[PDB]
Amino acid sequence: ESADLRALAKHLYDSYIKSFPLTKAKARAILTGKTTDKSPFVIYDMNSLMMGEDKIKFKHITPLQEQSKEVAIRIFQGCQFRSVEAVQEITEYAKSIPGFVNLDLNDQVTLLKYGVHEIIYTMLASLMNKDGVLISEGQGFMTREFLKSLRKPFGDFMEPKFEFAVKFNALELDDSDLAIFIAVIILSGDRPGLLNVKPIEDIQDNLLQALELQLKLNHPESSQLFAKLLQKMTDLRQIVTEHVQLLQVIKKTETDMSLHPLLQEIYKDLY
Amino acid sequence: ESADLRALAKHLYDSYIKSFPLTKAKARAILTGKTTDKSPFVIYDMNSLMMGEDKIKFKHITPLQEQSKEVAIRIFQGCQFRSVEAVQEITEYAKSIPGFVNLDLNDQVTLLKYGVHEIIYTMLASLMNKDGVLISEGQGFMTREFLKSLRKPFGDFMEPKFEFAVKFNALELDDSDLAIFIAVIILSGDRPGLLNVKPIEDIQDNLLQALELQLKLNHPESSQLFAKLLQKMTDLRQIVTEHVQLLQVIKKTETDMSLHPLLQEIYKDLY
Ligand SMILES: O=S(=O)(Nc1cc(-c2cccs2)nn1-c1ccc(F)cc1)c1cccc(F)c1
Repeated sequence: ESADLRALAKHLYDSYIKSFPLTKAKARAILTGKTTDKSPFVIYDMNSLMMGEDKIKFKHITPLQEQSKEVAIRIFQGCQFRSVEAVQEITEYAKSIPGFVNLDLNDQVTLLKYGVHEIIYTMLASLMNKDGVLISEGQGFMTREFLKSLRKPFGDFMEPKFEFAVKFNALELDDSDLAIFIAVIILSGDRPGLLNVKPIEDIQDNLLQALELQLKLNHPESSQLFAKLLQKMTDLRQIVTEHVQLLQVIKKTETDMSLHPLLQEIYKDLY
Repeated sequence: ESADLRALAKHLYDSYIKSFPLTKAKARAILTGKTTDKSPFVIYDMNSLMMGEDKIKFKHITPLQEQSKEVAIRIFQGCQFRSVEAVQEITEYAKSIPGFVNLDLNDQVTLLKYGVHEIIYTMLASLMNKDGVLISEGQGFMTREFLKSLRKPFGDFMEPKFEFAVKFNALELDDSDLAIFIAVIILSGDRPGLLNVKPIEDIQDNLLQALELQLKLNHPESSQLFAKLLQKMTDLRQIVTEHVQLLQVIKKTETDMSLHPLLQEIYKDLY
């Protein structure tokens, strides 16, 4: 029935609202110009990053990293820091997808281990336009041009994310669309090392129906939006592997030692 | 509110199950006999020790050298290596404590630096009785009388931990209880060198509330269990200073030792 599916959508949308403070609708308002006053600090070069570093830390010692370092490395350390933060919120949201917490604990951990990245890059798209990305819970805004100009390995780092966001943001999805999408990702029965594949696919199967009904109702004028959205999941799988490859060059060719015990061991045997 | 507090307990218990392979329930299964996979090998003297290592026929050891040193020192190498894994386990668990990864980064490190030893002893109690301790994932069992008999410096290393364990275990706490108690330890605002005390105390306070309710509901006949458990926090703190004092003696009585890089940071200027 339709009402069951719609009830599952409403249910997901409210968890997602509990789990993620900066939503797409809020982020989009900020990126445009809703009630222009609390404007984010715009970082567009090195000087304005240093000037900004002391306006998201000059308050009271809470940045995404301290100093005594090269700027291209510090930006990258701040991003790994935020990712660990975002893994916690994704885990919290997962627990509220019906059926998830009744899976075998190891399969829970595996699902999260490979889902988290695709979700991070999906949701990061809500903070981006073609020119930059909202940072620090929407406090800052770092321009795509500035990220591009960092040195050889750090420059080409966030570009692929921006290439994705633009094509994905053109689907015009909202938070209620994304909440299901995100849940269809977590319950991917094709992750390596999964013990019980059948029950996961039973869940995804019921989320797919929910997604499909959601898109058909919320976006009737968009022929085959469901299909296009499932195809975007190849693009995500792609950006993850390509990010994974770039990440396995950073720890390989660099001088900075300071990586999070969580990601560095969760990146282990990962595509 | 009592629902969030129960939600926090199940949350922490799951992260506990996920981070620590040898739980209290399992350890007490191996100690009890209520298991289905051979009783552990008892080590009580030099010959049973010899054999317990020489038990390499269908039973393995963890990646490093073999009999490289003296007996007393080879146990010392054994525990050291296990510490490093405990630390990694504890770190993994820490990142899942609501509000921990949002903390200033230096603060995070400080909390882990001082909290780890306390958690290592609390959880080492789970594998103890008055007679000895499970070693190497509970495949082995080394007697307290054995550990007492070692050469001067080394024979006083685990005796303090034993005395604590017998009283702690009398509290009859379970894994669901330990999970919140451990979180309370890590989020301590009196660790030297912290930069944002208040946000740490706020979390502890909420964890304190959680633990109280967990104890009331899980041990309703146990009068003042909460107080009795917080009191054990001073016993633990004494174990650590004691342990760190024994390290000093090892610098004077031993030749080349030198600790694992990770452990050496955690001990650095530690009281
Ligand atoms: O915290 S410990 O008590 N540490 C410890 C005990 C011992 C020895 C016992 C008997 C002879 S030596 N050594 N260590 C130890 C741990 C870490 C270090 F960096 C140095 C010593 C311990 C004991 C058993 C298992 C553990 F995981 C930790």
